[PDB]
Parts: sequence; structure tokens; C-alpha cells
Amino acid sequence: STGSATTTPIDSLDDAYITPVQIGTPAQTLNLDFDTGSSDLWVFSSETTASEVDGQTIYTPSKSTTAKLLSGATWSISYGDGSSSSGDVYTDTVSVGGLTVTGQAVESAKKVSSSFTEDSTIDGLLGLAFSTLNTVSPTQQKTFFDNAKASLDSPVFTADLGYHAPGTYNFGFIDTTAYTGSITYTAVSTKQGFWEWTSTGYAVGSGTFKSTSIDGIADTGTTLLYLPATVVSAYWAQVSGAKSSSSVGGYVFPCSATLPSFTFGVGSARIVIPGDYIDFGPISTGSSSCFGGIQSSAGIGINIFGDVALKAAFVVFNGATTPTLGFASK
Repeated sequence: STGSATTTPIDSLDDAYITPVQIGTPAQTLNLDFDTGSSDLWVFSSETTASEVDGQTIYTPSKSTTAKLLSGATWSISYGDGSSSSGDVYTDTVSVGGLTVTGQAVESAKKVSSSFTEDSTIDGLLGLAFSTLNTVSPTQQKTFFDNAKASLDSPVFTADLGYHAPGTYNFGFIDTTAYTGSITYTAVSTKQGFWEWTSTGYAVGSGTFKSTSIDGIADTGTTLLYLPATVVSAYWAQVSGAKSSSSVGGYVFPCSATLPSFTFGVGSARIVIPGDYIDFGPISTGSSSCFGGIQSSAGIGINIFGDVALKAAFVVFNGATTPTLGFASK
């Protein structure tokens, strides 16, 4: 089997991407944030504290003839951005782009933090990291990908995120029309539960490539590119007037600037992030200070190849017995 679904930016900045997901019988379609940095499929629901729901579409398990309470199971998750959610668990039928999994754990939120409430466009998350990170207790549950894997034509999914435009998540096949050149594959460590890999270096604009190992995670659920302070300083030094602002919470730059590209290495291959992808717009409405899309990972504890990086590539998440990651230009 295979599946193919379009993923759409939630706003004009590509702050996140939502993908429609069918849950239950008859189908209830919710728009979920596919997150290769976590491993829980959780949704706003009829059980979510009413004051914490503001415009989201909810899953109502009592209206699904295939929903079953997973007795005694609870979940609770905290994300790198300080947001969180928790609740109980149902199993139900879940389909993405024509690919169906029966008996998928659907984690129903009883509570969500303010950042989730405040984002009316995201109805929940669909985790695509390794199932070892799944938070369900006392019986850990599998991700949608892990459940689908054996049925897929090939044990892979791909992320093809758009810049200010829709893109595609495919399951079970590699669309050879969706990228240019060849796909370069690179090793993955699953030791921390992430799609963790080592970039071979970087360049700023038309500058020379610096060969240096940068360990980090391919994370579709993180907006920006978080890299070591040395790398980030070298990038922003090429933008007149750019500075790190403790009050704003990262590097800002004059909105009048033209940003240089940023290149990262994948083995001997190179992925070029155009400068415009690094612009996250005014820090507040009407400001002439703009927020940068490349930020320091210092104090995160891990480097994160988030959407800023991934949307410059066609990315293969290869879930074969020994997982790997592939990157192509597009």
C-alpha cells in the first residue's frame, strides 16, 4: 500500500504545516501537524477542557463506531518549545492520503497548553519519530508509520515541504518526479528516538564550504533551523545590522536586508536554503526588525534541522531495519 497527502502552511510565514487525517467511522477529518520530532498522535477532542478549545476541529470518539477506549492508558507530553498536552487514549481507524491503519492509538487531549489553544489551525499532532518516544502509559503505543510499515510497498515516508506553498507527505514510495538530481542517503542514530544524523558542514552565501560534523535531528515539527552558536554567528555576520537580541529571544535583522543563502552538507552533497527562506518577518506588527530563521541551538541541547532546512529539500525517512535519511535538491 501507499498514501499521499498534501500538507499546507498554517500562515504566511510557514510557521507549521497541517495535513488532513481521517479518524474513525464515519470519518472525522482533523488537520494535524506531522512531527518527525515526536511520537504521539494526539487530537483536540470532545474530552478537551472547553475553555482550552478555540476554533479547532475536535475528534468525538462516541460518534465513531470503530473507536475503543484503551482502558487505563494515559499520555502526557512536553515539547521543546515549552508547550504540552495530556489525556487518555482510544484506538480507532486512521487514514492519511488513502493509507489506512486499523487499531491506531489516538490520544485524546483532556488538557492542552495555551500555545495549542491559541492556534486555531492545528487540531493535533501526528508523530513520526521512533515509537520509543511515545508517551502512552502503562503500555507504550506505536506511531502511524510504525503501524503502517509492514503493509507499505517500501518502508519509507517522504517530506516535501513547500516554501510559502503546499507540499506533500508520501508513505510507502519515493516519487522520482518530485526532486532533481539524486538522493544522498546518510546514517541515522535512533539512540535518542529521533531521526538523528550528521551534516558534513555548511556555507554562508557564496562563501567557501566549511567541513565540520554537525549532529542534529530532522524535525518537521520545528519551524526554524537551530545550529551551533559558531555557525549561526558566522551566518548573521554577513547581514548588516543583524544582532542577537536577548529581549526578543534570538537573532533579528533589519527588514530592509537581503539575506544570504545557507548551504548544509549531506555527505558530499549540498542543500541550499535560499535567503528568503530565512526571513520570518517583523518581530511585532509594523516593526522594521525582522526575526531570523537560523537561530542558536545553545541551551536546547541538540541541533534541529527544522522546516527552514527541510523545505529546501526532498527528504526520505527510510524506516528499513537500519534506518537512514535521504536528501535531494528540488
